[PDB]
Amino acid sequence: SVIRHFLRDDDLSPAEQAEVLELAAELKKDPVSRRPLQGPRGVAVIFDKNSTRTRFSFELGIAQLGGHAVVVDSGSTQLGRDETLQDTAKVLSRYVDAIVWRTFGQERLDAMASVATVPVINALSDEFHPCQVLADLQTIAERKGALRGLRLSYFGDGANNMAHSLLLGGVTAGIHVTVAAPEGFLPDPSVRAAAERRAQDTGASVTVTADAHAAAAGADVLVTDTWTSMGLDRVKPFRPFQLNSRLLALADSDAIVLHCLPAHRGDEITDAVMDGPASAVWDEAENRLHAQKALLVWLLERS
Amino acid sequence: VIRHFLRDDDLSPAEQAEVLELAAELKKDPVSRRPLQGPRGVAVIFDKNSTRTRFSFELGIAQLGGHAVVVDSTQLGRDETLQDTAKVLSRYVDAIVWRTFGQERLDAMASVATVPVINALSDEFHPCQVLADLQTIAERKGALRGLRLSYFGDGANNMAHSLLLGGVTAGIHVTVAAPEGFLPDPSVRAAAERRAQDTGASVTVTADAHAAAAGADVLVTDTWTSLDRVKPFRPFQLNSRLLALADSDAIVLHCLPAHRGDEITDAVMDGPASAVWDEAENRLHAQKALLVWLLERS
Amino acid sequence: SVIRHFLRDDDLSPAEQAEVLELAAELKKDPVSRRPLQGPRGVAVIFDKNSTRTRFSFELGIAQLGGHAVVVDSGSTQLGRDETLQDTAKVLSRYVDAIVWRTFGQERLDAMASVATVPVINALSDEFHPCQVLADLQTIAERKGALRGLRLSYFGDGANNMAHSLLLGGVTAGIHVTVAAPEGFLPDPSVRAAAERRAQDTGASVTVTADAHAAAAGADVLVTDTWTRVKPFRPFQLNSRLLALADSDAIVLHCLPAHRGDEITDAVMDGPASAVWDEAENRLHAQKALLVWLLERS
Repeated sequence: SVIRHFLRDDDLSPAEQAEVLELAAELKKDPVSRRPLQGPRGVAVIFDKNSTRTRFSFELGIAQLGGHAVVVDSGSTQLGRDETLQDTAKVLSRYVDAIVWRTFGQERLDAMASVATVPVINALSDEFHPCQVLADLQTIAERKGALRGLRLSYFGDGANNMAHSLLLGGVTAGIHVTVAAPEGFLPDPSVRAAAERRAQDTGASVTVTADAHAAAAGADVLVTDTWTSMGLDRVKPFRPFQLNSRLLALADSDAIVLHCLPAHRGDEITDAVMDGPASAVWDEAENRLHAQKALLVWLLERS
Repeated sequence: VIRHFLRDDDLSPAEQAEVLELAAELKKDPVSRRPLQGPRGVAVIFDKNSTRTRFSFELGIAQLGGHAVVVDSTQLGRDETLQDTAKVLSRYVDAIVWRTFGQERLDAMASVATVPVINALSDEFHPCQVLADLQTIAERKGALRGLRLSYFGDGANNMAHSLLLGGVTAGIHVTVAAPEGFLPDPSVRAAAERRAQDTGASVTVTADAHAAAAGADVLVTDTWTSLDRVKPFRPFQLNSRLLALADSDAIVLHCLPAHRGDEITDAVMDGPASAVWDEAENRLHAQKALLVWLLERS
Repeated sequence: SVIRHFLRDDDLSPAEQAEVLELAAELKKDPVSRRPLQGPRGVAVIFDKNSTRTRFSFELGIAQLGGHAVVVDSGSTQLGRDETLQDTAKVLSRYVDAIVWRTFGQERLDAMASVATVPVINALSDEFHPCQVLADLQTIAERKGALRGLRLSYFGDGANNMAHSLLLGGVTAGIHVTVAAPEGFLPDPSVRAAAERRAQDTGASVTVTADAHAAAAGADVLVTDTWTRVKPFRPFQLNSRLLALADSDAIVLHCLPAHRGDEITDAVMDGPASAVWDEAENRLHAQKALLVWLLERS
């Protein structure tokens, strides 16, 4: 068997993504029914930059698969510093059955996956956040049923990891994806091109616009994210793209709202939207647990 | 209907007795209760690290079948509202154990979270330590009601407050001996006096260490702080002279860490009256009992 | 029972070391067949300086014995600062069944072992790396069989923890150990004397030389380690020319991380003589065997 990895959303085909999302629903119903890591077998969970919420979901999910997560956070040097990435992959492959890694550049994830003899999962990177989008898709399916043909609009910084993963993971699910963002913060054209190509296979589509009202019109799902990872109002370009009540009122009447969290209330999203009946952000956060477990189960049995 | 444990008197006298009975049962049979089998998660969050709090809660949770997710010292409230954090945590874990500074943050967390919240240690109270202390006293002396306990040193800190509230809840006559600038918060002292009326207990605050030692069944101290700035406390040192004024079978407690030569001497801490190591062990058993009890009422 | 510790390689007798290494092979074959820590019981894994590869091997090994590792990284209050190491050891002994510690000076390990009522294990220290050498010996045995009478040569910094442990652990196994190192980086004289005395009981021997080529001739095993002060060590590089002077079926060991191009070349590291990846894996099995063995004697 070829060792399978999950570094970006389109690493799964449409049929494979459906398998993972079905497993995510099964594991939400029966969270300790799959024990591929019984022993326990180990899974490495490595953070080049800390993300506490990413750690809750993986550390508990791995335990519920019977395994033991070995968590390495930023306070432990950095992978690649005092020995080669390739040497690190070879040793980790002797201790664990999968490697979950939060890092920056995609080329590091690619290099890890090409040498490691166990599955590598992108927990969060500069370019993609594919585990979050699996959780988003599970949440949408819970609220609306079939994903094919839904219209999803993302608002704010369209150049970030969530914009890229909503494009790739969304069109893989057959969802018509719109990114609404100011012209200096648009999807990477290579990512957009890959999303357009995948969308041809699923009947989906890709739209990029700087007109937030047009992007909201008739949408089934509205998504946003913090505008920056960290005087001058540097986020001024994004404020017209705030997910507020006026924007939500332009979408379909049964539309839902997603936000990967943490939220900066009053910036990219308002209290009224976050706390209103369209919000699915709390189920979405919970589904990180289930969708990541499903991904691990699926990768381990193909690898 | 979700119960929390933020300060000692959050348990009634009857409820405290239930938790302490469970603590003795779990010490005998440490893996006999598995309410967190799965594993289910419990959050263990430190705004400031504590090694003994980490060992006792992390292993206790594991022995209940659970998995502790331990978060060390971005601080809660900085990247998102405490209320948003409380909602996300409630989807991931069955209880939240939190070491933080101000009591108002614990109150805020408990008012929003839909799972039990436990104060692992705060500026104002250390109620899990006092559960361990009460378990230790009971196994050395039997019935708690009517015992005389004196605490010495900094009478304004979390241990003084919790020994007052938790002690009188158990029916113990509690004395705090401290210099006048370091006495119990009057609101806490009043709450302990009111609770003592239900249990036959009493509250005494004094600056006379020798009077407080006389007739005591249990002597307790704690580090004085967390130029001799601690000079005010040195007359309140728990030493052999002070111990010799107490009952001949008195025992000595100290929440740890100890600064030997300051609040307690080597001779007392390593001598036959010391119960400090059993007391430390009982952090594990008493906190396990508390979690079992809160989980079944929530 | 006498509580057994493992702070340096000669804390095991020759017969005891053979028992641990036999157990390591058994546990490599059947990794979850021994569950002395079921419950879970706890094991402390404490780092004064982080070592992620020590963390992986111990944390998963403890889990595979059925236990729960409580892992403490650097950046909490360094042990010894807010209470004595002895007090820390006495409290840890009430929470866990063994203490695994990566620290600096040997006197710190001695301090905890002096009062602990559970086994204390040196995970890695300034003076010794005895768990790595157990893994090394397991690796050598599974490729070459009987250890007595083999020839092992270590190259480079002969004053560091690996040189010391290869001396002590090697002669305990009956191996003729050579340290090839430059002046100013030679073994500590008390360690050298202890290894010479232990070699008398096993038929082993100790050689210390600046002649790297002579040290390679006839060797079954060539070992090196990071040099960190680079100029003195260049003649001791483990390169293809040096390896060719050894036995035709010699194997190469290196406690990771390797600095390729410095103490070892890519050709050696990635060639057919390299046993470094099996060596790293065997930290898991050898440490699990050590824990099983210490627990059942303590």
